[PDB]
Amino acid sequence: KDFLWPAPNEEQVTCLKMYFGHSSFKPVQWKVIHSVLEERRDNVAVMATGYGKSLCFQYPPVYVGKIGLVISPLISLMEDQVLQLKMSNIPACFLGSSANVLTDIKLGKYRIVYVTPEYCSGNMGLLQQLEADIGITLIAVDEAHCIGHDFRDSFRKLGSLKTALPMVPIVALTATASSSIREDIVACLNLRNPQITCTGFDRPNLYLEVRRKTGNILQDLQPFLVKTHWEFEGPTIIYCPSRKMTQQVTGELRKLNLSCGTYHAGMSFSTRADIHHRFVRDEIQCVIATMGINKADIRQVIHYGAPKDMESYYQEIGRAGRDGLQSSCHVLWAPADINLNRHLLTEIRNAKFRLYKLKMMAKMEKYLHSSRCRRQIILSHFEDKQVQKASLGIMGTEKCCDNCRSALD
Ligand SMILES: Nc1ncnc2c1ncn2[C@@H]1O[C@H](COP(=O)(O)OP(=O)(O)OP(O)(O)=S)[C@@H](O)[C@H]1O
Ligand SMILES: [Zn+2]
Repeated sequence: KDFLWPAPNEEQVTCLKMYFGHSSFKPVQWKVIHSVLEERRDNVAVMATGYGKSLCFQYPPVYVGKIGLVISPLISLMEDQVLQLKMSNIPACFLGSSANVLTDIKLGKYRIVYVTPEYCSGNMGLLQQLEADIGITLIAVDEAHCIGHDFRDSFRKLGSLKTALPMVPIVALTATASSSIREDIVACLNLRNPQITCTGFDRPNLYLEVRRKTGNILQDLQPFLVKTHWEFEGPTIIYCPSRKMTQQVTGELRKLNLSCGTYHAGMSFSTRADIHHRFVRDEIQCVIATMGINKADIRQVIHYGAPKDMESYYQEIGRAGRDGLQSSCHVLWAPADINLNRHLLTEIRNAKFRLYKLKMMAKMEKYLHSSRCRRQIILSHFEDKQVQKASLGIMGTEKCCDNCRSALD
């Protein structure tokens, strides 16, 4: 149910507004936050993209004014989150093998402390000292940050956190309902009677289509344009596989006077914040991207070129129709696309990582070539086997996907 129990009190709701700008907690967020704060319980939160997984670990230490330890091997992503938190008046730091920051962590100056798994393995005694002196509200581990080609490959070394900090709850975030992966998480992290919550993975308001490329950027994108200078039907994100393609597509759209912005990891935090703000305010109609985009009313997502893998594809299309209204997500691809080029995978000498990447690429290729319901493929991929009635209602209809629509011809 979407009934929050117990109800967030006045101190909790005003804190949420002051530090995060939100007026209410979402149901799965609240289940996790409450369990961490009141029950001090480990949690495995299976959360679909765009739900609000980050609040699960950022809010509790901010509310009690203690430390949330966020463990990830993605150093540049953590450095960027420090800056997002800074803009909300939440002090955060990255702690690594950091003389001026460790002294300040011991003084209570930081709410969120980002560390790599490598750092944790060598400094358990230091983390025990922080828990004894200040208190650690929670430890957060995101399974998705293992994109090192496995949760075990990325976080194997964390099988000592729970033994060093037995009373500190761990919140493990995952973007898949796979029982095998949940078992891998519980076992690797030594979770004690964890609370398991899941959001479900369908987004019924997204029409899914896959179409082959025609041999020219403007020729491929022309069908998405409506007359006025021509423009898209609504706010649109175009995902490209490389910074070069992002600039090529941007250059072509600008020949048609489309209002565009680019969004990639080569840009600074401040330049990305400006594009995001302008897209949110509808001062630009299209963002061409290669670090998410949160906007309520994205009406169209286009992957210009085959996506990398099902997980990133799903996260990317998930930015669409966050308001619940009808949106469309189209993949324009060709077998020669760089994300299906087996050469760089075939170059890997190691047998294990060459097999993992080849398996991911094969799953993506099978989805692109499929004549089956695209929605069912996605739901099955994320092992969301208990399909919701809403999903059964959308599937098979003209608004589900291109294959469902052509079966109705
Ligand atoms: N309680 C809330 N109410 C309204 N918005 C929220 C709430 N919690 C989080 N959000 C927003 O939801 C968006 C998604 O949250 P994130 O924790 O960044 O999840 P994410 O799956 O990494 O998002 P994407 O998919 O990468 S855009 C962010 O803009 C949050 O600010
Ligand atoms: Zn379908």
